[PDB]
Amino acid sequence: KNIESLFDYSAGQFEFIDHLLTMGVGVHFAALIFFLVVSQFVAPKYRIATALSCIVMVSAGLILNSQAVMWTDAYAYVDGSYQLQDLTFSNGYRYVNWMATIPCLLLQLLIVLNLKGKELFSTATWLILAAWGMIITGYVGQLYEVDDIAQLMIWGAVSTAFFVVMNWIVGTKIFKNRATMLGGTDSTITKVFWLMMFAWTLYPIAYLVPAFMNNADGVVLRQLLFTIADISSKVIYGLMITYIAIQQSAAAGYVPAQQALGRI
Ligand SMILES: *C\C=C(C)/C=C/C=C(C)/C=C/C1=C(C)CCCC1(C)C
Ligand SMILES: CCCCCCCC/C=C\CCCCCCCC(=O)O
Ligand SMILES: CCCCCCCC/C=C\CCCCCCCC(=O)O
Ligand SMILES: [Cl-]
Ligand SMILES: [Cl-]
Repeated sequence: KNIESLFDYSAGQFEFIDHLLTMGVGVHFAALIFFLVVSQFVAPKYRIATALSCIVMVSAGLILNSQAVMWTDAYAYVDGSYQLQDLTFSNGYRYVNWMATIPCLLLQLLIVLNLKGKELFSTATWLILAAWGMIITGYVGQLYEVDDIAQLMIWGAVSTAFFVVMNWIVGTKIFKNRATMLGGTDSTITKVFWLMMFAWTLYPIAYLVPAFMNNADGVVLRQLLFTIADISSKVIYGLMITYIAIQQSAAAGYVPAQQALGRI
């Protein structure tokens, strides 16, 4: 039912997909390490934001690692191309982890926006359920990518629905609590949000490849966009949130934070 299952890949598309996935594993487990290291440069009041990008890097990596092995498991060169075997490839696990990495990405944003008390857990919930409502409805849509573009669209429509509302929440929070930000970081955070806007919007694009390019080069397209989307929303976004967590820590009087940026 995945459109990946429909085609016999030329040797260069397979190998391209495989490297897409493997290099994805590489970069997540690599920022993973960096985040760990700079965790000591963040004050106790902001340390969970870097800690959450580590869960994302390992969540993202192990899923990408799962998919890479699964890629090569499912396919064998037969008779001039890579042909599906008795195992199948699927994007489904991308989704489930998005069920999981997205809450982490929001809490860390909400964290560096300086939300204490019932504000942050109340906003955290509405954003997860909206986000979760986006992912779940997108999943059921992508169950029909082969069999019913009709449903892929309407489920796609419901999902994007959720995307708009959830993005509306985030930005309202950014602009208000921007005030409370230390270190020139009020500026940076608004750039955090444009980054996510773009990054996140490549995923819908990647979900409509079946209706405008049901062919094997569409497979690779989709995997390319996912790879870019994942690097932007996960890795690069994490570094920016890392950047803001330390800058405030130093403004607040975390000596190990001033030390770190004072070295540069
Ligand atoms: C790992 C982090 C992120 C932010 C991946 C997020 C995925 C989206 C923002 C995708 C939204 C989609 C839409 C809006 C519609 C079709 C189903 C999707 C979930 C792909
Ligand atoms: C084994 C996978 C094949 C690809 C090799 C991967 C090489 C990794 C290169 C750098 C990691 C990308 C993230 C940049 C480093 C984050 C630290 C920083 O610049 O602040
Ligand atoms: C900032 C996110 C960047 C993520 C890195 C993705 C790297 C892709 C590299 C360039 C793609 C151009 C190579 C052309 C692919 C050949 C397609 C084919 O074999 O049919
Ligand atoms: Cl603190
Ligand atoms: Cl993930």
